[PDB]
Amino acid sequence: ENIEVHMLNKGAEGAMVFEPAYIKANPGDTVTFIPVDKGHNVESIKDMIPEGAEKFKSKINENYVLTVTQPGAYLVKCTPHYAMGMIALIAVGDSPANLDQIVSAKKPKIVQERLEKVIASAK
Ligand SMILES: [Cu+2]
Repeated sequence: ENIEVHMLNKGAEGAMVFEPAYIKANPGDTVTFIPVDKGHNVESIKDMIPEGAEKFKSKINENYVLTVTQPGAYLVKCTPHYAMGMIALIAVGDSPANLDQIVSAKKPKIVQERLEKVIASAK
């Protein structure tokens, strides 16, 4: 199954966002990131993807198609806008084993704020 995500300068949660910022997927699915506005990309964050998963980084402004294989939670960022809160959480399979670890991990305050919103209301 494919899930489309838009990379925008401004959206419902404020500036620099992925929409949706919570993606539910199964092994084998793809996530397509579309640069609706210029200046964005997607990058996996170190130690915030599951054991066994490969790290990934797209180029700025390219349409990028991610195939997800390993179950667990993945926190991805937009490289230039991580400090401004531009992240998304991909949850592959049920009860992702590493989710609490990702919620507790060191990250910028605005990122933590948006992450907690997406898990609460966006779940
Ligand atoms: Cu960005």
